[PDB]
Formats: sequence, structure tokens, C-alpha cells
Amino acid sequence: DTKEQRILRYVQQNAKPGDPQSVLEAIDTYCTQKEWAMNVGDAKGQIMDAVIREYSPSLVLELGAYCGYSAVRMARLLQPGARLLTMEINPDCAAITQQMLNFAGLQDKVTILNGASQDLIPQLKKKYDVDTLDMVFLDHWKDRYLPDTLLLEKCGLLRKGTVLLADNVIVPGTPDFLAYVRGSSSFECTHYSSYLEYMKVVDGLEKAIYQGP
Ligand SMILES: O=C(NCCc1nnc(-c2ccncc2)[nH]1)c1cc(-c2ccc(F)cc2)cc(O)c1O
Ligand SMILES: [Cl-]
Ligand SMILES: [Cl-]
Ligand SMILES: [Mg+2]
Repeated sequence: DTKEQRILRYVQQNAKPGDPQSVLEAIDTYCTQKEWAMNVGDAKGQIMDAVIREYSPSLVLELGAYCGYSAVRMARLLQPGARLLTMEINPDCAAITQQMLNFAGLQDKVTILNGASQDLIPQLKKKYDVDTLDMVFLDHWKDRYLPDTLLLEKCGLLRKGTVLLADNVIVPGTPDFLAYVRGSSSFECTHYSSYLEYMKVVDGLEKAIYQGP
């Protein structure tokens, strides 16, 4: 099988159904002790939690679900009725994410979309009944952070105060995105220094709050 399937099986055999915290713990244990994987991890995840709690977003978009770790992390902190839409390019990983969320008991809060961001973002309003997004978590292909931010704006999905939170801005790095948001009067930026998941390598999250045109 694949590493992603092994992670799902480990969760199913080492976590409690309907208990998101136990799911996160199981993933982090597996990826620390058995096989590394590109989940956001607990160090960056704690920063994510602090941001989600500050803003209590009603509608979140995640670009790049992977196995659903971050989706579990965010969805467990959403208020009743709040929703997460998450996009995963790899069909096998999209199916694993769905199963992960089902196991966690968070399936009613989350919609997992299988496809490419450049294709799905323009469909969000009409197909998924989105008006504007409260928060966007960027964790997909690193060379897409900038073009997809611009696409979100073009599509009218950003409002004053929409929070963009971007993983991996140091490793693998997203230099064009960082330069752009930090140099733009349309964003108010903050850097949260941390570590690459499961590693003693510096990474960080960037928060970029959209300010309108
Ligand atoms: O590549 C990464 N994530 C991207 C995952 C994705 N899933 N679906 C989409 C998608 C969805 C719609 N459109 C386009 C792409 N993208 C990624 C890679 C690393 C990493 C770090 C150091 C290494 F040595 C090797 C790899 C770390 C991370 O935290 C990552 O997030
Ligand atoms: Cl993740
Ligand atoms: Cl970690
Ligand atoms: Mg990442």
C-alpha cells in the first residue's frame, strides 16, 4: 500500500471514532515514529488553532488537504453551523481525507473536493454557494499560492478582513507569494516562525489579512 493508506489505517486502529484530538495524536505519533509525511503537524498546528480561535470563521477554504490532518484540526474548532471546503488534487488522498473526516466525526462540517485549485476556485460561488470566504488556508502546491490568491480576488471570494494563512512559506518556500503579500497595501501580514512538521528545520506560517482593493 501507500504511506497515506498506512496513516489512515493507523488512525483507525489507534484513535477513537468521533474524537478529533485522538485522530491528530495518532497521525502525529505515526509520522514521528514510523514515516514522515507532509501534514502541518502539531507545532504549526498549534499556531493554526490560535488563529482559528481568534477569528472563529464561518466559512473556511483549504487548498491542499493531503490526508485531512489540517481539516480535522480546523473543523474540530469551528462553531456550530460553520463549514470548511477543502481541495485535494490527488484522488487517492481525497478519498483518504474523506475517510479521515468520517472517522473523526467531522463529515457534516467539511466538504472534500477532488481537483485542481485553478479549476475549482472559479466554481465555488455557483456550484458550492459561496459568497465570500472568512479564511483561506494555503497548503497546496507552493508555486500556486500567488496565482491562486490573485484568482480568489478576481473571483470576488475575498472580503475586507478575509484571513489568508499560508503553510510552508520557508520550506519548501513560497518566495513570490511572500514578496507579493508583504509588499501589497491590500494585505496586512504577520509571520509566525515555527518548524517543518516532525523536523528540526525552521519553517513558518504567514498570515495575510485582505484589506480590499
Ligand atoms: O507539497 C506539499 N503540499 C501540497 C499538497 C497538496 N495537496 N493537494 C494539493 C493541491 C490541491 C489543488 N490544487 C493544486 C494542488 N497540494 C508540502 C510539501 C512539504 C515538503 C517539505 C519538505 C520536503 F523535503 C518535502 C516536502 C511540506 C508540506 O507541509 C507541504 O504542504
Ligand atoms: Cl495537513
Ligand atoms: Cl510537528
Ligand atoms: Mg504544508
